[PDB]
Amino acid sequence: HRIEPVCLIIRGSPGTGKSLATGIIARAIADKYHSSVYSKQQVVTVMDDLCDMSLFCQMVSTVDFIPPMASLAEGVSFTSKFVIASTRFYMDCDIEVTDSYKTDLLDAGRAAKLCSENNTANFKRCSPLVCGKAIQLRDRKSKVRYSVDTVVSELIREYSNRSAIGNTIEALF
Amino acid sequence: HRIEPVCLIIRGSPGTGKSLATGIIARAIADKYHSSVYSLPPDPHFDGYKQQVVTVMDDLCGKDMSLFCQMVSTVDFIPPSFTSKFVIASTNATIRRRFYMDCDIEVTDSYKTDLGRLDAGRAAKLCSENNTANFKRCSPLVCGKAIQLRDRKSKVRYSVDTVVSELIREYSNRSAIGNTIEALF
Amino acid sequence: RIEPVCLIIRGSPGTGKSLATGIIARAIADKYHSSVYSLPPDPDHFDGYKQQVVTVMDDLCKDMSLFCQMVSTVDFIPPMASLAEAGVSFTSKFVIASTNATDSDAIRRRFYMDCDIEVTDSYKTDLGRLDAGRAAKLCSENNTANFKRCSPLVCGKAIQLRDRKSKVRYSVDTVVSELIREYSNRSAIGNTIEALFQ
Amino acid sequence: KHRIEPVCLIIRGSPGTGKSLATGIIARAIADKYHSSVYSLPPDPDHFDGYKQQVVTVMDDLCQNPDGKDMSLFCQMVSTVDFIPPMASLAEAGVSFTSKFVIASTNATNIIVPSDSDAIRRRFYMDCDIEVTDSYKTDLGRLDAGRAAKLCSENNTANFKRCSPLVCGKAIQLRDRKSKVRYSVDTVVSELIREYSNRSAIGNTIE
Amino acid sequence: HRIEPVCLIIRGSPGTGKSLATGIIARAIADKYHSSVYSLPPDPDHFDGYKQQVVTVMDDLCGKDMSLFCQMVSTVDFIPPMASLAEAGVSFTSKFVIASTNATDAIRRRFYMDCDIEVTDSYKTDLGRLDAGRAAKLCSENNTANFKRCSPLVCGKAIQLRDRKSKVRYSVDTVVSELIREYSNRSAIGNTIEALF
Amino acid sequence: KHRIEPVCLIIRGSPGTGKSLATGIIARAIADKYHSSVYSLPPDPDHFDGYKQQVVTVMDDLCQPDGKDMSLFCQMVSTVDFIPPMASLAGVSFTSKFVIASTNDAIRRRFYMDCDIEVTDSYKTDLGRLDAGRAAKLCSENNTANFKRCSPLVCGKAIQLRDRKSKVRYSVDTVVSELIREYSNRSAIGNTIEALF
Ligand SMILES: [Zn+2]
Ligand SMILES: [Zn+2]
Ligand SMILES: [Zn+2]
Ligand SMILES: [Zn+2]
Ligand SMILES: [Zn+2]
Ligand SMILES: [Zn+2]
Repeated sequence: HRIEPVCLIIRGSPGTGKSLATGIIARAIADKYHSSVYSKQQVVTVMDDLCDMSLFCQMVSTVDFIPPMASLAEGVSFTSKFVIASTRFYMDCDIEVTDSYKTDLLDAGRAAKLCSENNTANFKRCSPLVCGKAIQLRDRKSKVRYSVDTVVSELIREYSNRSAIGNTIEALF
Repeated sequence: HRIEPVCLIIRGSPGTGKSLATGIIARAIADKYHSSVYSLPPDPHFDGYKQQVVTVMDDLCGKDMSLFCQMVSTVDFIPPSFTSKFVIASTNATIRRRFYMDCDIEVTDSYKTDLGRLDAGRAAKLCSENNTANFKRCSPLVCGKAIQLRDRKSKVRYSVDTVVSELIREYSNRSAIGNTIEALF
Repeated sequence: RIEPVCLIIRGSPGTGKSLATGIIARAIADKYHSSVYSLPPDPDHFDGYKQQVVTVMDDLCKDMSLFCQMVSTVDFIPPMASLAEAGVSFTSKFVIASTNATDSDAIRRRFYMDCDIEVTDSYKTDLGRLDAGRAAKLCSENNTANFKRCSPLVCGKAIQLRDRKSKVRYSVDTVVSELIREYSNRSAIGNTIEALFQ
Repeated sequence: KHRIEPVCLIIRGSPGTGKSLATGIIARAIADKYHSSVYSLPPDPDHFDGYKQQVVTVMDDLCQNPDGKDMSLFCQMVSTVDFIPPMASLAEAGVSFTSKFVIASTNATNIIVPSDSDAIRRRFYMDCDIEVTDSYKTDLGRLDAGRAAKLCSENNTANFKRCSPLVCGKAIQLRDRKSKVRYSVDTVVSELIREYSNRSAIGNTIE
Repeated sequence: HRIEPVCLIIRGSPGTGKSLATGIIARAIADKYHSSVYSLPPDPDHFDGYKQQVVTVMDDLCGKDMSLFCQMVSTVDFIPPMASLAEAGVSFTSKFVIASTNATDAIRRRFYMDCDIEVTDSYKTDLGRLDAGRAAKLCSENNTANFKRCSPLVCGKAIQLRDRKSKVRYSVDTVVSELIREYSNRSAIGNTIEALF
Repeated sequence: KHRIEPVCLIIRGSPGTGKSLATGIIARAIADKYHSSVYSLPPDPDHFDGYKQQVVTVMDDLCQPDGKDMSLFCQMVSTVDFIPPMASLAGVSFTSKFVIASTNDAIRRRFYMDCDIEVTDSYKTDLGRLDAGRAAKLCSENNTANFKRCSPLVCGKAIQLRDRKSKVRYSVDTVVSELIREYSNRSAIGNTIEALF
């Protein structure tokens, strides 16, 4: 059977543009792993607007899982290393828009620009959406804040330790 | 309905290593496809059948093969459904449209016993080198040193590894286009 | 017998020319409640041929000596590999074949329809070939005469054929209508003649 | 009354991968270095008619499938022991086999070693798979001989008067199964020549 | 050395056309290469007149003939006997050898094709012979690959040729097309090799 | 030892009249018929590198001046053998069956046709030159003799070629049909003599 997939769910109110986070997050994870995002044995699968829970609980597990397809059968057991959800959770995070980057009533127009400096970890270029300047993440069963860049740093680190240990443990048996 | 699974039947005498061959063959094919291997009993119900990519039919001996003509069929099956892509079987010393390959297993004199059977103890002990496609290390069973499969039609002798690679290619052949075709019907 | 109606589909590798013959044979076999016999490349025997309505000859290039025999009104008794199924006559109503990029008249006649496969630019991958994976995606809508569910392969979105003589454009669905129609009209002629003499 | 074992190359490959071109060219070049010629053994050989002690004998399609007559012939040619091969006509009967090199080819996966396996594989000095590169690949995944034959503009070889993609590696390579090292026609010639120059230096330093 | 020439043999009883087939086959082939035919006499002794013609013919091959035949169809230089000191010296470099012989080890290996010749029933004379006059009479339609006018001798209506290993049938026209194909192969191969050295 | 003179076509136009679209497509259609390809000479050329005896060779911008192009041209279009320059020391006699050239005594006798290009005013920009973006939209119908699919370039809708010597207008597809007819006629000539005898 399989390593449990590391998974990040993003809780927030509409207009926070959470899909802008799970998108930026998944892409940046599928690149490191030279892959794409699924929304064919992809690395990351994005599950946006999660109310679904029987289908989730069957992805994020250690069992072997075969998901339904429209086409009959067709080599496809679910193997995605990461699951990013927006609404088993390695991380469980609240979305927070800095008041500065809020519209009259999130202001993506302003929140998406290129800061002069590029001090990122996982992005070829920097922005307020990844520098933490415009948007932050807080685990709720741990009181740590993240930027888009540092949450993707965490999730790659955690998958790596889980794989090393989880792989040599299964060898024991 | 389905693409008829590729099937190999390994014919051999006793002491020839039939179920070492079939064992290893189906298990390497599984490992490629992130699946496992259902061991059908000799004189076979289908308890434990959990849509494994491969199922091994040992000591084919008729009760047995009226069930085989259903497993290796293009139509569907609900065994006392069956979606395994591969069937590896083995029979006595001495329908066939279903056998994609039909191999006589054969032991090299070097790994023969004094009583003229395979020397599995030694044959099982690993070789240092790996000129192999489907295994992370080989033994004289995978490499043709101890165990070889001679196609009955071709009359040619192959190693287990190369006959593996051929069962995977002949299914990738069926699989490419034929999958979306039925998806349409 | 009634000369089977033949479609040859000419296309370079990658334009998806055996998706076409595959779907076309399968769709004509269903309409006629049969199946499809696929005749292997460089055929020596016809071993699974139990009188399916459609036989497919992919990658036809010993090929045209055969091809000449199947697509005619003369009696063909193909060679079998097992005696247990020998002696039967070749009676498929349709022969769908595909071949390479581009006596000679001896064949040209056999083709009721001689088509080129085209790949729409929208479904053309980087390397100038069919976008195989995208084109299988079912369509929301099914405006087809012959299929239970539509797809860019069936209706005209990914691939289309074009008769070389007539220049008509066709989709997999429309070409199916065109082959069936022709057989209906051949069967209709031949029937009324054998109705006057049985 | 015996001799230095000929340095032997076997080339394994699917048909239509340049296998017989490669044997052709390696033989001819090696033959050029030693100012001799190529004797080509026929398939399923019965008799060596035409074998005039050429430095290289080529043995294409070793072990076509019939009955193993080929591996017994090959074990006699590639040995230290004297060998007087049969001939159809009496006009050239009695000549000893004295090729310094023997180049053979066969299919990709067939096992030609019958029985006494470990001693046979020793005779092969190099036991190579033939691979076409993917630019020179063509539909059906086989070699496009026409293009692979256009003369290269450069000649970096060690052994050829002129160079084409069959010679320098651009179109066809060989990989030594045991060493996993990739070679072109040009560099496996140099290896074969170095190994023979090696065996002659020994024999004569010991005698 | 030289490319072994591709060789065809036409086994047939007398008056089954066997000698017309070799002449027609050899002439057409020689025409395609812009050359002529050198025809060995029966019970050949010498090669007088041989000027390295693309094709040489050998009829009633019955061993003087054999030992002789076996050196023509080879890789190894064969300078054949002359009866005129002025001619002698020439090596044998013909690209094809066409031969015929009587009704019924290592030789069989040198025949690139080996054929029984067949007179079709229609054209059999009153007693199991070729009706040469009528078979020579020309055809109105011309579907041959290698003659500018057609005739039963060439398209397969009069005489046919049956290969004894492949059991395949040929007309004079088609066997001329196999042979030209089979030299083109060898030609092409040994060509790129020679170009390189 | 000498060659059927290739048939030539020159397309005299101001630049921006799809002069280049015209020669490009014309050359490809002809080469696709003869199962070959097209060798494009750079304008004001010096070497023929890449020449492999493509059936069609193209000669963009003829007389751009100083006689460079024209001595090259008179040699390509002739009966006398021709060995063009190579800049890579790379058998390359010039043997192309057609020469399509575009520009801006014994010379004007080698032209088979000698044509002005002409946009039709339905497809003229406000600034005077071919609206390429519209002219390359595929036509739905295909009445052409030499194409898989039709375009106002192929077709005569957007681009036309008028012979100066005779006053016949042409489309890409019908000039293609005339040029082929001419070439096959010149190779008929050997076959038509042989017919009368
Ligand atoms: Zn920033
Ligand atoms: Zn091994
Ligand atoms: Zn559709
Ligand atoms: Zn090179
Ligand atoms: Zn005739
Ligand atoms: Zn048009």
